[PDB]
Order: sequence, then structure tokens, then C-alpha cells
Amino acid sequence: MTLQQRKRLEAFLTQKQKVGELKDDDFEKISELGAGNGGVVFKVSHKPSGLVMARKLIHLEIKPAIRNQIIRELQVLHESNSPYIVGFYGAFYSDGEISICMEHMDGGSLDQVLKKAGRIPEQILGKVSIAVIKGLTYLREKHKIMHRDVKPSNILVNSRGEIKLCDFGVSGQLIDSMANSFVGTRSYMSPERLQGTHYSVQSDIWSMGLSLVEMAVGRYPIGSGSGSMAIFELLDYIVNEPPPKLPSGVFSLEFQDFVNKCLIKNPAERADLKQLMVHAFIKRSDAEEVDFAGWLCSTIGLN
Ligand SMILES: Nc1ncnc2c1ncn2[C@@H]1O[C@H](COP(=O)(O)OP(=O)(O)NP(=O)(O)O)[C@@H](O)[C@H]1O
Repeated sequence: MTLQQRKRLEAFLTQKQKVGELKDDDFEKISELGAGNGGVVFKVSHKPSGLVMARKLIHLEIKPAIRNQIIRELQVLHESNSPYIVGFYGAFYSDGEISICMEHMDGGSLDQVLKKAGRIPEQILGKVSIAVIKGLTYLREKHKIMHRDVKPSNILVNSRGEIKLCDFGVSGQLIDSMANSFVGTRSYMSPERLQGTHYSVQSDIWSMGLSLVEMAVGRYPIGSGSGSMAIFELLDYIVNEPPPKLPSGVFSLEFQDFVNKCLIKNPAERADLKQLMVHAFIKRSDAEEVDFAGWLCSTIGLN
């Protein structure tokens, strides 16, 4: 960490300790923040402390006997102490749905930023790459299994110039399984399928590479039609055809090679985290003095 980084993490932890127990009645809804794959996310105000939080709701029935362990598990699963993972305030349950309260990122997600930005400049994506790598490094240490992908909608930013990942250690699907595990977990997936589900960090690197190309050109780089047929044809194209690449003559050689090494089809030849962190693009980006906060505030009109 660095001085300002640890300090901000310390400050957040102080705020977390001051909040205490989280109950639904203590929240006032301000605005909807975004629409998720598993439930909507709202900007809320925690009245007793006056803290602005992001409140994610997950529709699920949790029985009273099951409830206490589920919550206690959720508290643990969200315990992050990284400057690159979105802060976590607490989780609770009321009336057939679960609330996950986290640090409000007033810059929104990068898919939202991308929409207003059109496309995101290479030097900005340099800072994004560094944060994602360090975020993935921290997550892989804490969890053996990831449950969420690297994608623009999962990269949150703010006016302090911070770039963070959502906690990949938890998903709405996992929580469902946890609730089911008290009745009796039944998996009918073959060993080879389960091995595929427990993907290595090489899959995260692929996702980062594809996301970087998407954000650099302002569009998901592999086009597809609508309907079931077009969906299958897209996935088959990803599996069996050459990966997408940046439009030639636009971006630096370093950034070009960086995303190409992330998108190599063979995961054994695909670059790993160590190789990426010392890549020419990363070393150049780390040296660059980039005003991310300034660009962000000008782009989405933060101030
Ligand atoms: N802590 C936060 N601060 C600000 N905005 C947030 C926060 N969390 C989520 N959002 C916004 O709400 C949207 C919904 O997030 P989420 O429910 O995680 O959807 P998702 O990530 O697309 N689903 P998944 O496919 O499981 O990752 C995000 O894309 C963000 O724009």
C-alpha cells in the first residue's frame, strides 16, 4: 500500500465501526444507481450516520433458522481490506430479500462512463489496468474461486480518482447455493464441467483484455445478431476463431501488445499476472502522471 491508500482504508473502517447494526428502517432511498444481473442497485442514505451508501438487493427467501448463519457468512465473504476492492458496510435481511450495503462510488461503473465518454483514452485505461491487476491479485489470495467476471460493469470509479473491483468472492448465485446447502447441496455437474467453472486467473486476464479493447474502441469488439442462433454463433466464434484486436494505427505499440497477450486463445501461452505487471504498457503507465479524477469529472460532469 501507500500512505494515502492505508489512510483512506483506515478512515473507511472507522466509518464502518460507527454505523453499527444495519436495519432497513434506517435507510432513505435517494436514486437508483444501476440495474444488475441479479437485482437493482440503489443510492441510499443511512440516516443515523448520514452516510451515503450503495444498496444492492437480492430477491431470495431465507428461513429464520438459516438466516443468522447466512448473514454471518455474508459478512465474512465481503471482508476486504484492499484499495482496489469496493468497500463493504454490512449485510442484512428483511421481507424476502437481502441487502448488501457497500461504499458508494460516485463515478459509477466503467460501462456507464464509456457511454458518456464514447471511448476511453489509452493512458486512462493504463491506470485502470493497474488497478484491475492488483485487485485480481488480492482476490485470488483471499478466494480460491471467483464468482464474477472482469467487465466494464464490474469496475467502479469515483471522484477521488480511485478505481475498484466489485468483490468477486460473492455473487447472487453463490448466496442462493448457500441457502440451499442447509437443505442439502446437490450438484449434478461432471468433474470436467466443475473444473471449467473453477477457472484460473488466466480467464480473468482474458476478460480484462476484452474489456480493455471494448473501452478503447467504445464498443464490445465482437459483433453478434439477435436470437438463440446468433448467440451460439458468437460463442462458437470466441472459442474457435481469432481474438479481436485494436484498430491499427490508433493506439501505442505497448497497449496493442498488452491486450493481444491477454487475448491469446491458448491459456498456457496467454500472459499471466506476473508477466503483465512488468509489461512495457504497465511500466509506462505506472510512470505516467495521469489525472484520472480530472478526466473523470470533465467526462461525466462530476463537478
Ligand atoms: N458501490 C457502488 N457504487 C456505485 N454504483 C454501483 C455500486 N455497485 C453497483 N453500482 C452500479 O450498479 C450497477 C449494477 O451492479 P451489479 O448489480 O453488480 O450488476 P452486474 O455487475 O452487471 N451483475 P454481475 O453480472 O453479477 O456482475 C453497476 O453496473 C454499477 O453501475
